[PDB]
Parts: sequence; C-alpha cells; structure tokens
Amino acid sequence: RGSHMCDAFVGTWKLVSSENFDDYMKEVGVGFATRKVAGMAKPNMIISVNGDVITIKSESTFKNTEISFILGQEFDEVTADDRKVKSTITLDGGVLVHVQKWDGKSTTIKRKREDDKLVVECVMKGVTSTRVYERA
Ligand SMILES: O=C(O)c1cc(F)ccc1Nc1cccc(Cl)c1-c1ccccc1
Repeated sequence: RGSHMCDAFVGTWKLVSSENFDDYMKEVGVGFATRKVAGMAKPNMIISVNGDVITIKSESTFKNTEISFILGQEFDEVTADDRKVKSTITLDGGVLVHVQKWDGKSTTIKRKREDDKLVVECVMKGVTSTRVYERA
C-alpha cells in the first residue's frame, strides 16, 4: 500500500492561534460553562491514516476525543460539547471537508495544509472561526 495525498495531514499538531471561536461555539449552541472551559483549551490534533481509514484524535485539558472514518461514508460522532451528530467527511481538492448534522442544524469544518501549518475553518451559518495548528 502506497502513499496518498492526504498523508500531508498525518502527524502531531498543536494549536497556536484561534480567532472568533467563542462566536462559533455560540452559533453552534454551546452553553456558557462549556464555552468558557473549552475556549481555554489548547488541543493537540493527532492525524493518522491506515488504509482507507483516517483517524483524528483531539487531546486537551477539556476533553479527549477521537473519530475514525472512511471518506464519503457517514458515521456517528459525539462532539466535545456533547452533541450527537451525523458526520460525513470528504476530500475536496486537498481540503478535508467535515459536515455535521444534528437537530436540523448543520456546521462545516475544513482542514487544509497552508505552508507548514494545518488550518481549520469552522463555519456555522455566517460565523467563521479559524484555528491554526503547527507541528508538535
Ligand atoms: O478545537 C479545534 O481546533 C477543533 C478543530 C476541529 F477540526 C474540529 C473541532 C474542534 N473543536 C471543537 C469544535 C466544536 C466544539 C468544541 Cl467544544 C470544540 C473543542 C474545543 C476545545 C477543545 C476540544 C474541542
């Protein structure tokens, strides 16, 4: 089994900057106490690929979470803020596009490589948050 373009995401990443994330969590519907505690967190993101299966882990003082998935195939996810969502992740021109649907709501998380960084864009309606990660 050979290399894949998405191996560019593989590695250990740490959060280095965040913008508008509190507003993004508000639009998602995250309650007060969770927003305050989660807004303080500096998560590590650990991405690995094994065959068709991509695994993304998030570790922080707030919560430790993990998702494993195959591109284009819907799965059940319990988010860090305790939402139970249906998720589908696909590869669009080098960008991992992650859509979560729940309670009639929808949010989109994009992960992309920019220079030596992994840039995350969290979009909920008209509210966007940027989370920038660097190699740990
Ligand atoms: O935290 C990131 O950067 C991130 C990146 C992603 F690609 C996808 C999700 C992310 N985090 C969250 C999304 C919604 C709600 C919450 Cl509470 C979190 C969250 C906050 C603090 C610690 C752990 C998780």
